[PDB]
Amino acid sequence: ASLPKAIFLMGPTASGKTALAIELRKILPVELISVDSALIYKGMDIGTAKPNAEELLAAPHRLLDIRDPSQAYSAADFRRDALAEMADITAAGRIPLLVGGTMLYFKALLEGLSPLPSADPEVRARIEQQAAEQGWESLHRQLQEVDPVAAARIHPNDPQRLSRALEVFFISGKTLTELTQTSGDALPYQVHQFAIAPASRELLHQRIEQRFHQMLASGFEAEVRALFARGDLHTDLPSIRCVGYRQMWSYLEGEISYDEMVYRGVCATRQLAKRQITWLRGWEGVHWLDSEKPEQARDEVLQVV
Amino acid sequence: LPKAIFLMGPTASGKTALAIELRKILPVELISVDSALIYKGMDIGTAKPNAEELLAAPHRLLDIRDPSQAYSAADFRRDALAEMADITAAGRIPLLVGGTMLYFKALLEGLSPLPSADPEVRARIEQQAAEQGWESLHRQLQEVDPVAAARIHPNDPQRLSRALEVFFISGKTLTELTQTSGDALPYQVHQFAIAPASRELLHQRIEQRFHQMLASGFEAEVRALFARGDLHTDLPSIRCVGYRQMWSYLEGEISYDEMVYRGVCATRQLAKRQITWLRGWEGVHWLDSEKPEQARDEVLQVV
RNA sequence: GCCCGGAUAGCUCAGUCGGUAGAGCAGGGGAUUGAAAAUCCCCGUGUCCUUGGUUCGAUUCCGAGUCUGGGCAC
RNA sequence: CGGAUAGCUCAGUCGGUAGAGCAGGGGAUUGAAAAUCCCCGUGUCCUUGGUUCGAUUCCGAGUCCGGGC
Ligand SMILES: [Ca+2]
Ligand SMILES: [Ca+2]
Ligand SMILES: [Ca+2]
Ligand SMILES: [Ca+2]
Ligand SMILES: [Ca+2]
Ligand SMILES: [Ca+2]
Ligand SMILES: [Ca+2]
Ligand SMILES: [Ca+2]
Ligand SMILES: [Ca+2]
Ligand SMILES: [Ca+2]
Ligand SMILES: [Ca+2]
Ligand SMILES: [Ca+2]
Ligand SMILES: [Ca+2]
Ligand SMILES: [Ca+2]
Ligand SMILES: [Ca+2]
Ligand SMILES: [Ca+2]
Ligand SMILES: [Ca+2]
Ligand SMILES: [Ca+2]
Ligand SMILES: [Ca+2]
Ligand SMILES: [Ca+2]
Ligand SMILES: [Ca+2]
Ligand SMILES: [Ca+2]
Repeated sequence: ASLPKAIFLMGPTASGKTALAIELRKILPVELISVDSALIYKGMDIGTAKPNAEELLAAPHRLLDIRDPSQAYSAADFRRDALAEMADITAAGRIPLLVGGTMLYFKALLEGLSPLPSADPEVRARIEQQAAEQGWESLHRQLQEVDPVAAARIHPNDPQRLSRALEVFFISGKTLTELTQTSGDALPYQVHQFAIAPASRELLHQRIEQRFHQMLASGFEAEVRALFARGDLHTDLPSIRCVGYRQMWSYLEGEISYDEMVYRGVCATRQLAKRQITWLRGWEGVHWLDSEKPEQARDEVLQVV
Repeated sequence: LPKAIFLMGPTASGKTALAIELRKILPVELISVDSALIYKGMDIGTAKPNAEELLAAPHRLLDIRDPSQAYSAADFRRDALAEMADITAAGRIPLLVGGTMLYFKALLEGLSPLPSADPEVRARIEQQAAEQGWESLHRQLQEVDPVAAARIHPNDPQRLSRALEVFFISGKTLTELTQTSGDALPYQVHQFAIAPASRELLHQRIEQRFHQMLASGFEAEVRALFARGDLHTDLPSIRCVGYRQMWSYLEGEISYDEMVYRGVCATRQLAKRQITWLRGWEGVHWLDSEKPEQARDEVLQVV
């Protein structure tokens, strides 16, 4: 049984992932899938570094523009959509090339996800209510009583995972620990994994500052103003929490100056890149490609496949 | 001589913030000194104190005029005097707060008795000037009043028109009439200027405050005024900062990004002229905007 | 020119009743199970502007100098 | 094929260190004042070589742009 093959092209923001995948498209029989939590949103184009129409004509990207910014996506939704796209592409005699910087998604796809309940807004509101009356420390104390192992790993000041560990208990009566000893299904594909990134760190920062000011001149403020104008989007939504968009949101709310927006936008982008690189340093199977050398990058992929 | 307080400062200075904190300590009644806050239904764009601030502190001379009605420094003078007389006859001290320095000037020093606007006579001067240019009218003024001709520049249509208007209605020239004076205040006044530490900080708070009001439904407000059908660019209300730019946006003359840019610029420039007024103002005590604690304390002492 | 204030970490600034210092932000490392561009954890780095006076000891109090921001004067 | 000069859009130096609008700064202010006016400039002329007493300018070469196959 020959396991079908796929390629992961990962990397930080401003690393030229999109550039290289579109070049790979010309010489390898591949179909591209976006692995990015922000490129999935309609009308969020400039700030997300979405490939434009002409780039999509030459190299179609699946899993772009499948959500309105008011709606939320998940590692799980990605996994289900990604698996289903990977079966079509394979059934057409092609090789799925998955490209993006959203590393939890790659991980969810590669090693599985344990089956668990999905979000419950009502249960989430309840927990948020109690945090506001008694602090998150009371909630972490509750988790100590029901799920000691989850309590130890999850820090008292991590609202997101604290809410998540309790939620799973409230919905099903079983603890997060209990459910996650059932393991995720591994990806039934032979996968070649690459991570392309700038030679050094000083240079990663330089390209990020450049790519931010590039966006500003591309009409980024206008894009975010349209979103801002709708009236039904708010900073608790994943899309508005995106890098660039969140700081521009403060700006449009009159909470910071233009220069403070610019400062905090770039910083958030550097902070993104840094966390993407952390994932990649601990990742297993990675072939490293040099961002500032796209020609060798292309040839290195070719001769590893 | 009964006493009074001037609290003067540029836009985005925390005037109202301080006024409401003074109202808790000294026995005092606020009077708004502002060419724009007089107008009904112009609330967001003008930085009008909200209905909550108005409950803590009553402000007089707010929302006394429909936007189709021109106010004037003389109308302010009459109303402020009449209101000071109530506050004084009621045991309290008038605290006039705001950023319209000509209005403060007229009140303290007095205006000389002249004729008011005659719109027909203004119609003829604006008609003559379109046919014969603004130099010929200036020439006309030099022939009959040399002194104002030397002071009023040929490219200043408002003051030139006014100088000629005073003569056309009266027969007496502006110089002749401005020889009689005010009518200064019969009050012992304590004058305060409240401004930020630096010009960069003032600019930055101005940008911020303008985006604040956009996000609070400023365009909807101006849409309502635009809805009416009787208001136009020659009215004092629609020439206000923010409102005038939003007016061009609503006429389809400029984009939204352009409206925002010109609005911020127009508000920076307003603030600049406001502190030009205050620099050199006699007897004024300066206060820092960013130090509200130290601010309040200096006022309490001086009085 | 005169008067007032500021000067301390890569940035904003707190503080040291005179015993040579710490917050946020930036930067570094790490965690990561249906919000992940999210949410968290851990770690840095000082001629305390210069100089003189008082002092056992001064970044701190005092004087002077320099740079910066205001006001006043033109 | 083109463009790179002020915070922004740009003009200009027949080779001798540069203006225009806008922004910005200073000023005036007598019934429209959030109005109406007046005054002032903001400089590694992208980098590097060549030619030159002198190059931002002329001529190469680099780099970034925006356009044409
Ligand atoms: Ca003055
Ligand atoms: Ca003066
Ligand atoms: Ca230093
Ligand atoms: Ca500093
Ligand atoms: Ca300090
Ligand atoms: Ca001590
Ligand atoms: Ca940090
Ligand atoms: Ca000594
Ligand atoms: Ca010393
Ligand atoms: Ca000292
Ligand atoms: Ca100064
Ligand atoms: Ca330019
Ligand atoms: Ca040119
Ligand atoms: Ca010449
Ligand atoms: Ca010049
Ligand atoms: Ca100007
Ligand atoms: Ca006068
Ligand atoms: Ca100069
Ligand atoms: Ca040269
Ligand atoms: Ca050249
Ligand atoms: Ca091209
Ligand atoms: Ca073409």
